[PDB]
Amino acid sequence: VPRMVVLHSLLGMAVLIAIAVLLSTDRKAINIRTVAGAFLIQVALGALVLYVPQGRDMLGEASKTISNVIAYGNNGVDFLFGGLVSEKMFEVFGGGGFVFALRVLPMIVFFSSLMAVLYYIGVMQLLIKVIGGFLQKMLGTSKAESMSAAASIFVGQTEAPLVVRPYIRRMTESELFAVMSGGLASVAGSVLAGYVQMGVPLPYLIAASFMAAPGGLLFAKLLVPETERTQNDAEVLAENEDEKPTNVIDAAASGAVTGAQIAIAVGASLLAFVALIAMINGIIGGVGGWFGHGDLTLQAILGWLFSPLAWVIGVPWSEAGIAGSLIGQKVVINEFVAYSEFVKYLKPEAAVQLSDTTKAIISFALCGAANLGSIAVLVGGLSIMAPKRRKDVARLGIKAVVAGSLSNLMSAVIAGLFTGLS
Amino acid sequence: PRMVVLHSLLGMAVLIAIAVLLSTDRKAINIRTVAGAFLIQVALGALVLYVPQGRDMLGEASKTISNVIAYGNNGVDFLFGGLVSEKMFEVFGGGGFVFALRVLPMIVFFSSLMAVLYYIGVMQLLIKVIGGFLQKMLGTSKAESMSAAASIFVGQTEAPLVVRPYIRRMTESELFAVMSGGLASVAGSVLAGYVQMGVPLPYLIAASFMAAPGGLLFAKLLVPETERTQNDAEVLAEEKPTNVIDAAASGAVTGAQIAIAVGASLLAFVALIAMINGIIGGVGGWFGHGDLTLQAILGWLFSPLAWVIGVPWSEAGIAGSLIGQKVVINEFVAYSEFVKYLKPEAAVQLSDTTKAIISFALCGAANLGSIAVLVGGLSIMAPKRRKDVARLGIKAVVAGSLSNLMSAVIAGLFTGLSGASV
Amino acid sequence: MVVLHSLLGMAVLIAIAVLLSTDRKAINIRTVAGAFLIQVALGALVLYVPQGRDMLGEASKTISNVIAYGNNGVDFLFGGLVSEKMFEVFGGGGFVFALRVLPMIVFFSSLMAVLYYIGVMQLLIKVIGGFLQKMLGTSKAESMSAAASIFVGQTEAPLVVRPYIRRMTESELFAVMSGGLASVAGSVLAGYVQMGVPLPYLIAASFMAAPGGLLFAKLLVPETERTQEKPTNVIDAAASGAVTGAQIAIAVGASLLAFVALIAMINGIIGGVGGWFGHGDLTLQAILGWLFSPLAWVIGVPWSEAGIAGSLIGQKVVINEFVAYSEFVKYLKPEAAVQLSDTTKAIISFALCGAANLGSIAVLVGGLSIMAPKRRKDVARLGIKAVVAGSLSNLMSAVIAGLFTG
Repeated sequence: VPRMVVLHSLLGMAVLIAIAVLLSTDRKAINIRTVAGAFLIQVALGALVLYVPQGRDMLGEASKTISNVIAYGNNGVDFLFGGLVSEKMFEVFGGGGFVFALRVLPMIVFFSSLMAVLYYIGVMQLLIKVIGGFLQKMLGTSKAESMSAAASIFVGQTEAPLVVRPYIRRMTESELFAVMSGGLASVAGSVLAGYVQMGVPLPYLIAASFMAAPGGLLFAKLLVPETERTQNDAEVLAENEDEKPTNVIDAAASGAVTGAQIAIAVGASLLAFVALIAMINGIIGGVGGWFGHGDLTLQAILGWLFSPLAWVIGVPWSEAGIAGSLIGQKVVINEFVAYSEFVKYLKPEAAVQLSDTTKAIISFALCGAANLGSIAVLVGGLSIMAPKRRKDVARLGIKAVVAGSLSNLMSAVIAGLFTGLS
Repeated sequence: PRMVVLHSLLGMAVLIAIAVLLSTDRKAINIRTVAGAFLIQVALGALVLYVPQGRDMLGEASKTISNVIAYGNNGVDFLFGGLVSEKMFEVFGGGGFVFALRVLPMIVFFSSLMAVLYYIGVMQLLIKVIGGFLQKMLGTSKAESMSAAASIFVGQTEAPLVVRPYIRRMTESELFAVMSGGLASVAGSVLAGYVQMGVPLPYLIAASFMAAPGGLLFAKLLVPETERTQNDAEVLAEEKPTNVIDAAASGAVTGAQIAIAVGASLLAFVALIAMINGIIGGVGGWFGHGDLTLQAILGWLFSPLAWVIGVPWSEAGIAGSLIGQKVVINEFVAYSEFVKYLKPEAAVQLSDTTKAIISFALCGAANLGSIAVLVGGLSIMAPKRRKDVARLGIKAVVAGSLSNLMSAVIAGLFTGLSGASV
Repeated sequence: MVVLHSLLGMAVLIAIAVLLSTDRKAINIRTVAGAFLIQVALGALVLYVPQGRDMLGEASKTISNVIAYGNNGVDFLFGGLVSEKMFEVFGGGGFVFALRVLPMIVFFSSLMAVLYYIGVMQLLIKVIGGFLQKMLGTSKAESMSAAASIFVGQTEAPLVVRPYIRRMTESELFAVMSGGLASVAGSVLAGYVQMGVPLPYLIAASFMAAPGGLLFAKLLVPETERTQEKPTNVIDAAASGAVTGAQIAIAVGASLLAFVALIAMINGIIGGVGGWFGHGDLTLQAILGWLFSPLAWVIGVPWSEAGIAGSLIGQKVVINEFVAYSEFVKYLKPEAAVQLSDTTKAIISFALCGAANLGSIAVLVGGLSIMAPKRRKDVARLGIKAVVAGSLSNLMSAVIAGLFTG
């Protein structure tokens, strides 16, 4: 079994990289040290947090630490919404007692105000500089895209990294794509906690975030390798007067209001997406009713379509029909809807129970902002810092989603590998 | 009977006469447009109220929309969960119907749905057909013609898109027609919100298509066309929708700030009216009438206007309140106190011909608080016309109100013959 | 001879502010004097004089009845989720902050968008805030805002003088807010009455929050160096006011949910470091409350019951007065058997009154941020100062409490 698992996984890793090479603008310019490093660093962390006992003790400890934060986050939620989030909801409404708009969306606000404190203190600047510095010293990427890849971990496509603000205007084609892919390879800390309250495995989300930094650079440099010259740090003297908050109280409140609009936007989009798909299911169910079928849903159609891809990652074909739908929904719609239907299988009451090695894969394969919807979020926000580069960002929109998705898929193979071995 | 049939001609002549008396100029009112708009508005009336075929294709349309509305609830059930379940009625009884979670979330869904239909090109297709149909009958400019067809299933002062490149330089009559057509017609998004409240759906559908010729009926009757129509879009035209997924998300967030705004307007007005009645009820204590409320005042005040449009004087005392509350305060408060009479256990019960007239009259976003709604949303494009829009603000509210009253007269005429509603 | 225990206690609190001050040389002697006069004045009028307890008490009821019309709309918006069944299904849980308090902000923003339009509020700043301008050097409003805060909550007080907050001076800003954080709405006061706290006690601090709110505000700065799209229709004004009020709530609540959790997080820090050693259960509610125990004596219960009366005040400052009064009423019960004098229960009744905790800062920041966007920075810097100045006022009332129940 293990000799076949490491073979089924290595083959899975081979296919994913092969796709990037085929879609590469210049396969000859592919710096091996940078792409072999990005692939090695990514798979190295998998052996760190999912295999070796020393790291799993740390990953578990890290989960317990962050779980406290969330437990502290609810102390403000219990104050606000009162008993609408109590255990009395599961006695009265039972399963319906779990209000998604009150258990998940408010957590988006708190974490946004939490990191805003960490950014003001300088905690993030400490972690970004280290992780960012480590990448360029092991790969060969510029200072900008390296710091961006480290900043993309804690913050997805939501907030601008700002650590590359004086760089973005004049980055190379490959450098610009690395930033875009990084934001689509990872998720924000705010939406990360949102998945946790839904039922998504916390230790898996922690590993998935840090895997998105080298994985986000892997398929970024594969699709578009570096050809031009990286901008010098002494010649890029063009820093405009940046406005900053006053104290930690101002920062803590600024992050809350900023995360408030996010929570409202998420809940509004989800109210539409869940409803719109249900409407299409009525149309497909109607059209499918003429010949065949006519129970046919968009859930099932995306299943057979992404079934081959799901099998490549490590999910058995028998269960690829389910994993295919979830990965599909993530890319063509969003990761929130995909996660909403993934937690349905995690329930012990659920009829269809999957294997632990499969649930691990899907958890990593879904963790990512790589969808058709996050394109405009990038282009819309990235154009502010670079108004004369908006044409380049818009073109690499779909290309970055692929690089962002493949990053999640690559991290998912690593999951199915080491969790299949241990 | 014959008396009732005759009475409809009275109400029609009155509403037209008022517009002529308040017209900017009687001279060379274009007869072929005024009589043309009135002919179409009463043609569509008999086409969906008198002929079986119209009512057989309207009922099917009612089920079509209601299913889409039902589809929207699937997203609502996902968002709020058991707070909108049936257990609410087994617990909170009649209070189980949470207006903030039953009606307001529907506004979001339709705003996103139309944003999708506007992204596909379906909406622009129907506008060109209807607008093109108008410009042949009344021969008004292509700019305001499409702006009239757009104002039908579009609200929240998203006029622009047909008019956006034409607003910069148009006559005072074209600008007024847009304002009239905007207030005469309800928002295509909030129309579904009324359905969840208990408002008769088929009446809302008909009133929407009557508010387009009726919106132009009192538009070219108040201030006629006297300058030449310059129809050629300016070069200034420079883009948010990237994908259909983004278009859906962008529309949902757009609709989200609408529900909050509308929801706040209801918590405001209803509370203030009660406070006003707290004063008037106290002031009336000296005069020997502590039961005198703001509702009863507007009822006896607009009672003649109700009697003119086709409502029996016996029930006009109630209809006067609802029609008045729409114009004076807003259409939402009026409908909230209208569905109370639709209850089968109500002590008093209005006639079938009364329910129709009220529903058509109340079906309009033409209120005194909707002036700045137009002004603020129309000035952003052309700030040079801001003083022009606000000048004809109240005059447009009259045109918007007269249009809904006209559709109410046509209602009572063809709903006086059969056409009963549950 | 009780007077010296209070004459010492009123000087010590006034000392605290003279220590924590910006410009001592700027301090207007007349205004700081005039306020403490009214504070000690209004008290004896509702504590001793049984006539003022009825007047000022019915004023709070009548004005709260004006606002009570706001609830006619909350019940239309959320139906039964704010009915009585909530206390029958969730009980204590059932009352909900986000549906019973935050929506009331929309009413105020809509009501005082009409009043300014109809000049009714333009007059009350002229009369009431101009009467107390020739009484003392004010903003011609700021006193008016303090007066308003008496009958309204902390989330419904800055909305009163919001068109003035734009070009408001550094003083009047801290004046309005620190006097705004000290205020408690009246409905909360009624719940406290139901719990055990004497309505005659509560009514005193209700009117002591305005002069006390000015007493310590003007102690930091006066208005240093001598200085101090519109609605089309009234329907439009109400509407425009309503919607602006909504985003106030969204931003206020977003900050509250954040900070209450952040405070809660802070403890989970303090706890681990404490969990490392013997001490740590060591909630910040007590760490400050232990710093308050010395101060507790300076007012009140000389020994052998102060240390417990101080960690009650520490709770008010960190979390809220609801929890502070939740345990205080456990002392008022007959069976408590750690008996406190009628005057020792008078002190903790006033000290714990007011609702100017740490988490309350977030409300200030949010509400301004909608009302005066370029001012949120000038409020976060003077936020923790506002808890200090406010809570010093609540104590100033408790020294007048014991001094006039003895």
